[PDB]
Amino acid sequence: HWGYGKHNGPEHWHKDFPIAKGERQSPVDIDTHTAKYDPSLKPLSVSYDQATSLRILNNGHSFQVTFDDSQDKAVLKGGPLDGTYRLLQFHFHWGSLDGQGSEHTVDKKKYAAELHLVHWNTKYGDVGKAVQQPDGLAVLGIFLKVGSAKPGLQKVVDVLDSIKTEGKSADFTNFDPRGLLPESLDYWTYPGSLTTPPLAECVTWIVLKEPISVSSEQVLKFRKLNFNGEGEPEELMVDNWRPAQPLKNRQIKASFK
Ligand SMILES: CC(=O)OC[C@H]1O[C@@H](S(=O)(=O)NCCCCCOS(N)(=O)=O)[C@H](OC(C)=O)[C@H](OC(C)=O)[C@@H]1OC(C)=O
Ligand SMILES: [Zn+2]
Repeated sequence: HWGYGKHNGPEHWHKDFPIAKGERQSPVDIDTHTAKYDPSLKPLSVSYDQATSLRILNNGHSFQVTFDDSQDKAVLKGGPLDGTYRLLQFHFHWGSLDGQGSEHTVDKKKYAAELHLVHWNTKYGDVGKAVQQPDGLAVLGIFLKVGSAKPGLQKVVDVLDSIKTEGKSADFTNFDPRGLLPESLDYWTYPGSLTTPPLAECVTWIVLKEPISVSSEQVLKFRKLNFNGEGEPEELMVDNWRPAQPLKNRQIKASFK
């Protein structure tokens, strides 16, 4: 089915997922001069001290680290959110070249990659129910630029050789997602959607202003993954990003001045 190639990529998705042309699709371009400071936004509360990572997995469209979300162990609160959102997984989107790869853009600037920390609203009980709700998910988005290495990313990078192809996974315990966060929690926020099918319009996006820097050797290691399963022709998992979607009847709010 859907993918990121010429014949099954983002321009094709609306045929199977008509919400792709909906009113609150993600990602978007963040026009920094049009985003309005909202002094009523609360500071984000990122509570990751008890996070329990489980597995790392190549799912054919990205690579993800999954966590135990059967208790309130790693939760996102505050900011624009009401209630408690549990961390389910994080994954990345990246490019074939350093000048592209992010899904959100900032004043039309593309970053080399973008990290998504995916959380779901505990009042809906499970993630399958949350994805059917307008406020079911909160995704924390962090941009990646190429420069110095990010030490907290290295333990991820070092196991990617063991999940090269679609359907491979590995034990990934005791990983601390706090090592992937930039210093500042200043953020932009809007109502949006999943950026992969089914593109459900269930996401409060929280996109951090400050990117993290990763090294060229770290991102090169992303680009060695494969979309295909083993035994199928090899096609490099690169450019697994959806481009910016029309903003339509939405305002992006900034938590900073
Ligand atoms: C390919 C497709 O159409 O859906 C792919 C999977 O989607 C995930 S999802 O709707 O929960 N998406 C996974 C989490 C999205 C995180 C947000 O991503 S981003 N890039 O916007 O941070 C769904 O899982 C849930 C809980 O709804 C699907 O449903 C099931 C029953 O597993 C679906 O799996 C299948 C076989 O359809
Ligand atoms: Zn994503």
